[PDB]
Amino acid sequence: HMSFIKSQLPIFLNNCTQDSVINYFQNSWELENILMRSIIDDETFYINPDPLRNPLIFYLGHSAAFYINKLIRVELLEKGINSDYEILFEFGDPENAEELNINWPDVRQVWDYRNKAYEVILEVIKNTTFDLPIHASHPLWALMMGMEHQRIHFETSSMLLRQLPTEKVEKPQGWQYAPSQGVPNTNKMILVEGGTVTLGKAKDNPLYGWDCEYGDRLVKVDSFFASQYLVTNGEFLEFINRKGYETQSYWNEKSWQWKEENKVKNPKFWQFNNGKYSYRAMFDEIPLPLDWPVEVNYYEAMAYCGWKGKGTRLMSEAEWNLAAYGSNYQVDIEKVNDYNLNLKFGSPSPVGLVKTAQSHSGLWDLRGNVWEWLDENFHPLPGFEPHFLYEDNSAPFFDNNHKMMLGGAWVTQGTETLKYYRNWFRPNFYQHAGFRIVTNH
Ligand SMILES: CN(C)[C@@H](Cc1c[nH]cn1)C(=O)O
Ligand SMILES: [Cl-]
Ligand SMILES: [Fe+3]
Ligand code: NA
Repeated sequence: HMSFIKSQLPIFLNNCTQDSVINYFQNSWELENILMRSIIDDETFYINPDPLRNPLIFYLGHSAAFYINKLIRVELLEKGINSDYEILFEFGDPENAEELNINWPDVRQVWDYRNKAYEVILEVIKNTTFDLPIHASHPLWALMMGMEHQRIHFETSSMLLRQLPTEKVEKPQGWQYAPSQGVPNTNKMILVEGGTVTLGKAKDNPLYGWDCEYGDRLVKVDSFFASQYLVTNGEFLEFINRKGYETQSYWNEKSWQWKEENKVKNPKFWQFNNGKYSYRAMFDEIPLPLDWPVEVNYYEAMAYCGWKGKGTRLMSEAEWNLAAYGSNYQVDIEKVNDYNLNLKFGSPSPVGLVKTAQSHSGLWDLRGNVWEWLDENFHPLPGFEPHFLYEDNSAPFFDNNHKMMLGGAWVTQGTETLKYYRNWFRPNFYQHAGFRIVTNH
């Protein structure tokens, strides 16, 4: 599996020494540099490959600016590097390309700002006492935030690069896709015994987390059936061949309108040619990996559920937590090595290939491989409180227009690989995300 490109595991707040944080910081930055350096021509930075997101030049400077602004806010920095850039590269969620649709700086100028910002932050780390443990009311929380924010944008930007033509990107040395064993095994429904789970994260938990992660909610989860694997490309191919995209009964009025307006006939990263479907990995087009989890948005996942019928649905946040972590929990960061997470592979993996990736529930790849959609409107947990460093992180998206996803993907790094991270997206948006199907009986 992908070894030459290595991502350092997250660190508990009680072990965030200066040395370890220096290493984690350097790894966070170098990884984004590798991805950004995969764009061959600088003119390509002014393309917005995703019609719902900004140009790539924005994301070149966004992670660096975020560091500086948060450090300034906690007064670990007395001044920034470029106030204009710190404004331009700050504001990052439209429902249409029209809504989404400024004079951007040159590519060299943004790289220069990145380089200056890196050295500035490194000096802050080398000249600040790391009095253990770090915590939410500690100024260094701003640094923890920036490093996790940079790693999140490694993922979001990977999606942008995937939407660029293959001829405009260059695969980094060591990038390695998972294998394909061909046709997938049978996807059996597994009974997940009912139980009670506690959602949320305590304020004194020794791990960095975003505001929406914190709170406390007990939820009694009734037993339910779930597919042992995420729905595979092969399984979704059947849905297509049975006219899944052409039968309104499987969709709803909102989802059908999306599909028609975007003239969708297949998942975003499939392409039909010569009687066969090709599939777009990060940097190359390859024969469709039939045993990999299918990558779809929420509308498409629900259309598949509609074709399956019989009340087929998606899990709730509580249902996923029960299946993944049970009713018990002390996080063991080393367990991230047991799942397709943290760049073990540079791609999705065949369901069940990572033999260490079966949860005690019997379900495979609940953690890792690809994010999995949930029928759960993004919402606060009892006890939620915005953090002064980033009050608009999650609160504006408690609007019943965002569905959640959990577990992490092959590209996911940092604290986002662990139990408490809560993810969300508009249901039409594409990520490294798939789904599994659920029935109550
Ligand atoms: C979690 N996710 C929906 C955010 C993560 C993020 C990026 N920058 C700030 N928050 C986004 O992609 O907008
Ligand atoms: Cl764990
Ligand atoms: Fe951001
Ligand atoms: Na998953």
